[PDB]
Amino acid sequence: MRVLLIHSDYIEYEVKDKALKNPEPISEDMKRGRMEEVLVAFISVEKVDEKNPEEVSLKAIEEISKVAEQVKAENVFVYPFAHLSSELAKPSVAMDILNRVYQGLKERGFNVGKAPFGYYKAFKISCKGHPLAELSRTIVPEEARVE
Amino acid sequence: MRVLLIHSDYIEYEVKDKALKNPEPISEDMKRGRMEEVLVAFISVEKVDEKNPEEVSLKAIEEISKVAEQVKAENVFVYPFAHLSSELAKPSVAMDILNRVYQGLKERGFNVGKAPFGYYKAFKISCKGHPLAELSRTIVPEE
Ligand SMILES: Nc1ncnc2c1ncn2[C@@H]1O[C@H](CO)[C@@H](NC(=O)[C@@H](N)CO)[C@H]1O
Ligand SMILES: Nc1ncnc2c1ncn2[C@@H]1O[C@H](CO)[C@@H](NC(=O)[C@@H](N)CO)[C@H]1O
Repeated sequence: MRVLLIHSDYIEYEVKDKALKNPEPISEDMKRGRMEEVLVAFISVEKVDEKNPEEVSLKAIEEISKVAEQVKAENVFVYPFAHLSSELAKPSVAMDILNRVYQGLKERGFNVGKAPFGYYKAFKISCKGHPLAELSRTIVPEEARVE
Repeated sequence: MRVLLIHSDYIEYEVKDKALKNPEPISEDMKRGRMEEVLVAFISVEKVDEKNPEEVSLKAIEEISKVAEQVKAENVFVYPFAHLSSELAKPSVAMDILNRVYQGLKERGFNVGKAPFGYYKAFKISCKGHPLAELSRTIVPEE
């Protein structure tokens, strides 16, 4: 999994065309969204992640939480972004992992937002530009799955 | 080299603290800048690129210019973005390579901008959201 962390003043998105023949169904309310004073987590689910989906999600929740604490962000935005990697995991698995992370983050008590999976989206972001406002993490499975 | 191309309505940046002890010297005018209707090329130069700087540069110039043609973008902005890779090249080489890519695009007749190298920078961007508005490319030399 590849993760690009951007501490921003805001993040806005607007769903455009479907990128997958059949993407995650959503309502009018989800077409667009906006968060402020937020740590934006652009995430690319890689093939390897298919090995131990649960392991990776936990790892990412941990890594993402740590940066949030460091930069002191109470808001985190999970953003499906399939361009941080060129070895992508299949959609079904990707959407699942992305959901766990999101869920795991709310479990940590952060205010969390997200963009819908499987669409091309327009977006506007404003990175603060501090030493810690731009970070990356590569998280891969290191254990066998048990299911 | 890891390249992330974002066709945008605009791009804005403002140089903040230094990220290197010896960053690209700049003036006040360069401290900040803005381009509109532009293909932004976020680039992280990798250690492997060090093997053949010229080669990587050429391929990047052809890939970028190609996507520039596809989205009909006349403006291109070269934006140093280390965090696209975890195996970054030596600064001196990254700098030279970025300049090669800058000049190479400039040569093709595009209006090219280039953000300063070696600093932490705040920025604002607006991605159009079209099918080809977000693309990535990995470009390494032929070993
Ligand atoms: N491995 C993966 N990691 C993260 N996201 C993935 C994915 N595979 C599919 N997607 C989702 O499908 C859209 C088109 O690939 C993806 N959309 C995007 O990456 C938008 N930024 C395009 O504008 C995303 O919603
Ligand atoms: N291999 C490399 N590829 C691209 N850029 C590189 C580099 N090595 C050094 N830099 C420059 O130094 C700043 C801190 O690493 C980098 N700054 C940045 O990546 C900003 N986006 C931080 O806000 C960049 O200017």
